[PDB]
Amino acid sequence: LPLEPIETASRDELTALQLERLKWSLRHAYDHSPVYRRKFDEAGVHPDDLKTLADLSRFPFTTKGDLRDSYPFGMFAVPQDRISRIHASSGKPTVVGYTAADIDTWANLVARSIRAAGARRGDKVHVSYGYGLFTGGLGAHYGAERAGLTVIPFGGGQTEKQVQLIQDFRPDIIMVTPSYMLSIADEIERQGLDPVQSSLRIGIFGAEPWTNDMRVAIEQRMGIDAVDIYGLSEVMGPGVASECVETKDGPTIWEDHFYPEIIDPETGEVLPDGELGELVFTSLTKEALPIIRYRTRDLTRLLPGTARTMRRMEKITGRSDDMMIVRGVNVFPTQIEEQLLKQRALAPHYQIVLTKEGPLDVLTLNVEPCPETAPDTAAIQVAKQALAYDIKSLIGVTAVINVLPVNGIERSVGKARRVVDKR
Amino acid sequence: PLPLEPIETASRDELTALQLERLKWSLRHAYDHSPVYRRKFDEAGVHPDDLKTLADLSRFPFTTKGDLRDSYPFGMFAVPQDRISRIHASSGGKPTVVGYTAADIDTWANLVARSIRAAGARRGDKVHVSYGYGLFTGGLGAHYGAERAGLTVIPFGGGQTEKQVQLIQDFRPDIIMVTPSYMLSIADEIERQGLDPVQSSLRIGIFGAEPWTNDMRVAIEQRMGIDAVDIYGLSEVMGPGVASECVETKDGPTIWEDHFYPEIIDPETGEVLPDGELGELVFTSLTKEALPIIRYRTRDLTRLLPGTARTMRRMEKITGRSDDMMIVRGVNVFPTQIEEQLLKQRALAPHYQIVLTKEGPLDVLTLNVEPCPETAPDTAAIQVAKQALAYDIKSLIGVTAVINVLPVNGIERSVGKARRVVDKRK
Ligand SMILES: Nc1ncnc2c1ncn2[C@@H]1O[C@H](COP(=O)(O)OC(=O)Cc2ccccc2)[C@@H](O)[C@H]1O
Ligand SMILES: Nc1ncnc2c1ncn2[C@@H]1O[C@H](COP(=O)(O)OC(=O)Cc2ccccc2)[C@@H](O)[C@H]1O
Ligand SMILES: O=C(O)Cc1ccccc1
Ligand SMILES: [Mg+2]
Ligand SMILES: [Mg+2]
Ligand SMILES: [Mg+2]
Ligand SMILES: [Mg+2]
Repeated sequence: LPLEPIETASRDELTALQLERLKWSLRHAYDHSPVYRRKFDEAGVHPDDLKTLADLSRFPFTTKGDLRDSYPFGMFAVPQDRISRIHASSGKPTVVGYTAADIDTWANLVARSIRAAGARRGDKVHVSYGYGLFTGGLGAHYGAERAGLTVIPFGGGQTEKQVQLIQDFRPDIIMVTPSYMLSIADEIERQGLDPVQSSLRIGIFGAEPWTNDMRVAIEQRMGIDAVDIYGLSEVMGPGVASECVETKDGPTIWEDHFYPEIIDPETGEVLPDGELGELVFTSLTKEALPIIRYRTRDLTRLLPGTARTMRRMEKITGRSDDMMIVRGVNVFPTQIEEQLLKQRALAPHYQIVLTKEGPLDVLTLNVEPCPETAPDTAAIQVAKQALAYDIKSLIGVTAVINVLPVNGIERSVGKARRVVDKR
Repeated sequence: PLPLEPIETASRDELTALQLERLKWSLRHAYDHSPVYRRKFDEAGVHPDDLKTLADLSRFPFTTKGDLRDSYPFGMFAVPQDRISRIHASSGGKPTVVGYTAADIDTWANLVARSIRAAGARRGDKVHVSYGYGLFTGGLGAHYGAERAGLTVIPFGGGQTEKQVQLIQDFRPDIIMVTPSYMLSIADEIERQGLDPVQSSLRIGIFGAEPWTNDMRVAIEQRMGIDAVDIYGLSEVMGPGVASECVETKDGPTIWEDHFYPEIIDPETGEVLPDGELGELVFTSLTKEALPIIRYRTRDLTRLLPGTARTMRRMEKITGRSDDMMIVRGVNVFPTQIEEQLLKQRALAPHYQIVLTKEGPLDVLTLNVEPCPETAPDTAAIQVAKQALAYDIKSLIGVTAVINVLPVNGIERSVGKARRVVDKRK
């Protein structure tokens, strides 16, 4: 229940903290990571050139290629014997590491994120994020444990068994991807139960893009508060930022630990708060793998603090990676998702399939009926036309709507694979 | 190196005293706070107060898996739900559910750390954890222990074997923590892609979760150029790290009896046996809060042996357990008995599975095996192998076995516990 002092501090208290910590972090990286010594020298800046927070623009960016070029351990700023934990993003994987203090800090931040989501003394947390080299499972695990809660460490897959245990154990909180949540909801219904009636009070969903419409759908279907938790393995894992449940106004960034920037992704210039651009993070307390101006490839804007003094990120729907170019039109999967979720006759499952027929791109949107609407041809043909129209007019691409049998699309077990490009 | 805890080689006299005080506490905690032990002790006519010495333990009733099953999901917990930090559960009736306070979790991490040190771990070691992460106790058990020991934890878990071998190459782990059956598949994949297993960074393997012969041990040790040690546990008592082998002696898991007090009973009468005599191994938790367990019958068969590298006693490597013991034409046989004969054949792989059928009055035991890749095309070598193997099984175990040589990779590979026996009779 109880907040940390730092969570209610003046913008000036925070600002002083960030400066002290950024000074430390830049110096630590320059002194102890051979990659940052080189990158800084080769960019012509010294850690001493930071006198204020604005000075951060002087320092070079880090990107995934920096890690890939120093695989496996080349970027670590402590000796291998102080590395307590390795994690790896399967997409050679990109490898990250943590001292025992880093693991402690990560636990504290995920515990903070779980409090922010409205957790209470006595709550059980059903963890469905993948356990392994992925950051999700073990991040949520240690965070729920640190928060003093009852942890049920299920991980991914075995969906019928997960539903069995949600009934039997009665967890209050589930920590799982939005796309897997929808499959879990399905299976509940299949087992002839009312998901609304489950014990779950709270979902903490993340690891992939999910629209606010997707949130409201899940909240309706499940009878829960559904909050948005963000981060990426290079920066720490889950718990870089997380939504306050009392405001649900985008994830609040824990910028006592992670200093955010928004840049023009073409030029590299820093933009004032409010402006759309690429999200960039600098770690302020990380030991094993300090990261300096890491380019997330996520597009969003910074916004003033509400439920906290710290700022929020606008929800992420667009990341550069999985943008599609179709007949010379730019489209994110979430743009398609928003149109799909307008059709109450269709499932919230889909895959986009990209093919070439002649010179012209074809976008095919694979979808399903709801089980109860499957036989209702009128309902489905309305959905199919409307969806087709909405994509044309709101997105500007012509989509072939392909209505499969129920269970025809392959269900996510973690991060959903929205797009199969075979062009 | 890594340092002993003082308790590990402190006098037996000191050990006995602290086991007594802890056992008096454990019995009282269970009786006062667990609805199940309140009922059990009352219905046996015993009170915690009745324990004056360690020998009085035989006065108290047994616990079995049935007791946990009947109290699913939480009926056996001895603290309020809000003090349960962790739930674990079986994957294979309904699952049996166990629980832990934060202190239980701490002690578990310390015990697995102790086991990892006993395996010869060094400052700077990386630990590759291939035990399954989730409701199973293995992965998160090993994980927390290796973390607590101050080592570099690589939390892979099970499956993705080709990627696991990639990262043993890339990361150069020093210790691997995995089931012996899966280890074998990992080594196969090393050879396949196409490296010299003996040339790995791996120095130590800490293998458990399932029965495996000392023959298997020497096989893996020779193949991988490692030390292989035996780590034991069961989720009802704690998880991995109830007992673990010292690398300097490799003489059976040393039981951590400062935390888990072992007995050996005659499984038929429940009579307590003297140390050295074979029987069923029974545990009583000494410091557990959430799920105190009193005289838990493990169904594992073994004997207690005097401590060597530690003050604490050892179990003999587990000779057998009731769960996958076969009765074949009147003869009781454990899968490991078959494993021991299989491992004599160098032309055959170390993978196997037993399938039982009926033909008229006869139990038919078919032992599915594979050739080595190298010897696969050597039909004469395979024939000599089938023949010697079938003979060894008849002459040494007294059973008639059909040896069924499958193609390479024809037996489905374990990523955790191998399913040794497929019983298709009725
Ligand atoms: N809440 C979110 N909204 C949108 N995208 C997200 C969100 N959270 C993660 N992503 C995307 O996935 C990346 C990183 O994937 P990566 O595997 O490195 O890290 C883990 O997904 C860490 C995580 C696990 C569980 C919950 C939250 C976060 C990030 O840069 C975003 O593009
Ligand atoms: N070293 C071993 N030798 C023989 N059998 C073992 C060994 N270790 C576990 N077993 C068997 O498997 C059970 C329990 O399975 P359960 O799932 O409850 O717990 C985990 O197997 C705990 C474990 C995980 C990882 C390593 C070691 C131990 C026990 O009663 C034995 O019959
Ligand atoms: O490998 C990844 O980065 C993606 C992932 C998501 C969920 C579970 C495991 C892996
Ligand atoms: Mg409800
Ligand atoms: Mg719909
Ligand atoms: Mg070697
Ligand atoms: Mg052989």
